[PDB]
Amino acid sequence: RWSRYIGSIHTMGFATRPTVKPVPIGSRLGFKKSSHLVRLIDTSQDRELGRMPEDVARILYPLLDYSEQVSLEPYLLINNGKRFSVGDNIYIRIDCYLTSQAFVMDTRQLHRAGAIMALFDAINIQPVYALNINQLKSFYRITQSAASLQNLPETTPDESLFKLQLRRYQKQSLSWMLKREYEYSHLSEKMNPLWKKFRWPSNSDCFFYANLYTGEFSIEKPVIKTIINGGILADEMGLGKTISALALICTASYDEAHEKKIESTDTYAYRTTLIVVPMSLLNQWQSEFEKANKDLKKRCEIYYGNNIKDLRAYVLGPNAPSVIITTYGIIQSEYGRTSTSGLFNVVFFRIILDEGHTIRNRSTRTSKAVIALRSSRKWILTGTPIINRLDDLFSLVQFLNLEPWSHINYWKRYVSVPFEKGNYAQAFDVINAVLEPVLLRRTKNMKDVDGKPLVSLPPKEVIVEKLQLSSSEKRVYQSMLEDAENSVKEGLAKGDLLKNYTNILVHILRLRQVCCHLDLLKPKSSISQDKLDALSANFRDIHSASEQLPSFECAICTTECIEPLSAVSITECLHTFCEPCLAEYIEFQQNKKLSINCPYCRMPISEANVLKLKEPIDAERGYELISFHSHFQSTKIKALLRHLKQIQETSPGEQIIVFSQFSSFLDILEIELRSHLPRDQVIIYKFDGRLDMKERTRILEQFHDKDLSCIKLLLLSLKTGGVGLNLTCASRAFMMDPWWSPGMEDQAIDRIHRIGQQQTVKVVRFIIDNSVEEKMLRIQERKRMLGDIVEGDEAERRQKRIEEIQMLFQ
Ligand SMILES: [Zn+2]
Ligand SMILES: [Zn+2]
Repeated sequence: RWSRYIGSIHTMGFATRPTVKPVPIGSRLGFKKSSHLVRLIDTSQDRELGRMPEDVARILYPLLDYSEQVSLEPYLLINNGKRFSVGDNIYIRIDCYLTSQAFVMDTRQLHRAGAIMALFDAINIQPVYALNINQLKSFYRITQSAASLQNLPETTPDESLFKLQLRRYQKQSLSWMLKREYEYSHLSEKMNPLWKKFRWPSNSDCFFYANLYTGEFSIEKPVIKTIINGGILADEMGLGKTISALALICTASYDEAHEKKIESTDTYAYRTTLIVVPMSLLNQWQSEFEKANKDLKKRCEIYYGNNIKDLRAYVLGPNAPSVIITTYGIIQSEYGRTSTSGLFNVVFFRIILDEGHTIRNRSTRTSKAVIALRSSRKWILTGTPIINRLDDLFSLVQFLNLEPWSHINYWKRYVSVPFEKGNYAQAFDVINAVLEPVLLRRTKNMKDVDGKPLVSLPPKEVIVEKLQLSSSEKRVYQSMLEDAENSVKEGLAKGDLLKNYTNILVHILRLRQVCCHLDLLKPKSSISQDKLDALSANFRDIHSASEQLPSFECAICTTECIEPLSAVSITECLHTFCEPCLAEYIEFQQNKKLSINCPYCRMPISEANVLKLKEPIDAERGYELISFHSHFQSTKIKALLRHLKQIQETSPGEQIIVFSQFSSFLDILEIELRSHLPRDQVIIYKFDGRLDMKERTRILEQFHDKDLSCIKLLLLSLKTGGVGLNLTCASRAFMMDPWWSPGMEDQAIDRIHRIGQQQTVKVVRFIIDNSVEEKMLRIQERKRMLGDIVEGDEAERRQKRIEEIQMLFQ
């Protein structure tokens, strides 16, 4: 037991009891505990004296609970000589002491730190020295503004296990990841801002250290910090985000400190690294591993669809794999049904969360599932740790289990509340203090030591993606090609090919339209994917699981149980029928031209809106409603959706432009894209052109509006280009069709990129293989050699036309 003075507080007190006897000057008064009311009591008379004001009772009342910790010794000050009448002022000099019981249930611990922190403020002792896009960029401007992060050592793995060449920055991130996991064996060679340093008074060592966030005190300077294996690797996409992480697993693939521990002589998978990855990147991580791993001894395997029967025994067995990749939807699925096969009865050696910002909503089952995973070392690969809210970082901290910020009460007290009340400058300093030793963020805009940017960003990158038509599209393209080949034989047999020059371009145009979509020549459903998910949810809620088997009544034949389940025909209004019974009704109602109504509720059920169950039934999700009649999508629209369904998880907030010369094609695109994509994650904008000037600028207004919770699409005509339209905010473009002149397509692409931007424009050109579109590219390559400009209007003009007509069929 020791004691030491720390400070004094002067305060007037209102008298409570009318003491008549004179009160000594240096009276050793005391504080008794019981809007708040604290009591004054003379130590020798054992009688109450007065009450303290509200602004002082709030400081003293919670400090009395920690008498062993903080002792308050009040002394009397002024001796007017008169008895304390009802209301006379009592002048006190409160002396404060910090006992060794303070020096070295979250609400119990926070109430103590808050009470002591309030005392230090009154003592006045100081140490020795939803989000908007504008508020979010101010956050990055600090958390990415580390003090010269360009001097991190470059660690190189031996090229017997890693067959890729790491960049300058990729070699640095590998060394930092090895340092975060305390893997010194693969490194050459080679405080706590939250803990501040106070000073001792000298009126009644010369320093002492304290952390007023947790209320902890220490004699010496405690440098103990960061008892965490791993961290968060934030980076702009393309800084070797995934490639660097694979370099870590190939460098250290198992717990080396544990193999010797068990060989010296269980639910520890001391050799397996779990990589939770979105399904859109499920096979890419498998591919990126094989493309990078050279050591055949360590193998990776995808865990999807319950392919591995017993995962618990397999991952701690004699030949467990070094990497296991699985979907968040697998973690979320097995977490709900209490699946005890694996993933929750083993402590994996390492866990890596690619695009880990998908657990930002801590209240969803997917987030609760990821935090429930046990591992020795944890990692978070995320290009955007914050999406739309500040507490999105909390789940990233709660996953890493960073004490005491993993506790929600510490976060809401020191981060959420000070931010939500305008004092954002402090909450940013608390966040930046706990994530500084854990997170490492770099930028393609950052410059190196030599004087070059980390990544040379070209203005654009155009890529031609060749597609092959469907089985039905080739027959239409062939039928239109046969008639196109005949109109050439007609004019050529008449002595002059150009006698059908207008008639041939019509057949060529119809060939161009077939490649885009077949509906551009002259039973389509009217239910989007968002509605099918809503109808499936309503359907599973109606026919809920119980003791007995599922039964489905037919509203026509009154059959209590329809068999088989594939013969179940479900209307737009979620009413069950026998598939033959419903078809007989529609055929009878169509042969007499009577409008179709539901035989159960008499509602306008459209024939294309008839639904059926998915065959087979996923036991983890239940019944799924798909269109009874099969829907068709053009090969290019099928390819575009395949790109967009990946950029959705590849990069949030990305604005994309879709080009097409056919105005009707853009109309079909909007209908198909909005139908097959979720509305809360993909926003589609179209440029009709005929709309008023204010609405067209209002569309571009909402399009430029950056939003990391969705991706935005702009469907404008290639014909008009983007003349007078600001398109700088776009990072990706899609050329759904080529044109005769290359200048019109190049000009539209060049209206996107502006020098001084942090992202290159990625362009993809969908060209149907061995089609007229592939021929039109060779025409553009001719116009890039000499131009649309031509000499001669007599013979040279006619001769030039003969070449292009032939090139389309060569
Ligand atoms: Zn029936
Ligand atoms: Zn009905």
